Amino acid sequence: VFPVTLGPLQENAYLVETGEGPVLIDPGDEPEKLLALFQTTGLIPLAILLTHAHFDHVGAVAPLVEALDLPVYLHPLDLPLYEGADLAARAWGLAIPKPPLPVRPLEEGMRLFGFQVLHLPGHSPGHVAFYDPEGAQVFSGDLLFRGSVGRYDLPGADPKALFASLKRLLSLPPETRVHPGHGPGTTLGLEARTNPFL
Ligand SMILES: [Fe+3]
Ligand SMILES: [Fe+3]
Repeated sequence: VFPVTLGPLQENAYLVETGEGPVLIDPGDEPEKLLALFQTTGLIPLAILLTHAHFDHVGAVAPLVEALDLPVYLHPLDLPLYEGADLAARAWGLAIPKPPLPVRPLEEGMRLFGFQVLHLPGHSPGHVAFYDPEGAQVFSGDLLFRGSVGRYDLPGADPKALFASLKRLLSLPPETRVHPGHGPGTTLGLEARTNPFL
């Protein structure tokens, strides 16, 4: 697990090692920091996985793809966002290289790279979580934070959605390690009793 923090908004990209080996979750920005991270790691990612298509999570995809021809997995419901992520970036006074097409569709119940894909909308229409039971953990993007939860006013978000989606998450192993797209890690158990959103 190569937690690594990219981009002006400090998002949390992850290199994970599975049975089928290395994958990269949410290459947010700073390819070089990412490309150079591989220089040393030795582990090159067999595929880029996206929890959602928000610009702060997909800003490095273009570069990485044009350098290692990795396929890009994303839930189809986020395509529209994904395709418009670069303009979204400019709403923050920032800028990303428009994410490349095509992409391979993610899907509820789908198994890949040891992970078990859960569709958990709310923060966005195509937001998913990557559950690693062999890892005892979960890469849940902007869904769950240490003491907070994903925004629900960004275009495409929905509180009621985010809420049913969270309740789902919070019914897995309390001891499950949360790997969020921003800030310190945590656990479903910890958040259950501490988070002001629960
Ligand atoms: Fe987000
Ligand atoms: Fe984010």
